[PDB]
Amino acid sequence: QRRPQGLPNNTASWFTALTQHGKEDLKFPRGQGVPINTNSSPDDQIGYYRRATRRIRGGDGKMKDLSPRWYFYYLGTGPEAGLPYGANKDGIIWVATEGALNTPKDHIGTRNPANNAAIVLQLPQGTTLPKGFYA
Repeated sequence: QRRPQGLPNNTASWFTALTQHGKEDLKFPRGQGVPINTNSSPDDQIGYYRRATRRIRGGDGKMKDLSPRWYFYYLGTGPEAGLPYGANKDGIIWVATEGALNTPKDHIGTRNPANNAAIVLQLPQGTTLPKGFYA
């Protein structure tokens, strides 16, 4: 009758991931890399990508890494919500559109996948990507 339910996951990226197909980490030149979000202000255009690598058990019973995925989070949100903009950390890269305000984006926050689908991550036409990334 009463089907169990856990605490909600409220911490997902609003956007789909950028999959790393090659050997190069994600990186963006200064001023590039913030995904398109038409429901945001110029003040809002700042955050980080965080690498996540999924592992699966192969046929041999041994663990294999899949292609790394890089997920975008607005500044002050997500798994590294505490970090100030530009805090270097392995697996983190920082991006900001010129004019963004260096303040946490609590008014955007993160996504509950049970309630909202991810937005396809789109970048402005002309954005530079490293080899191994496509958008």
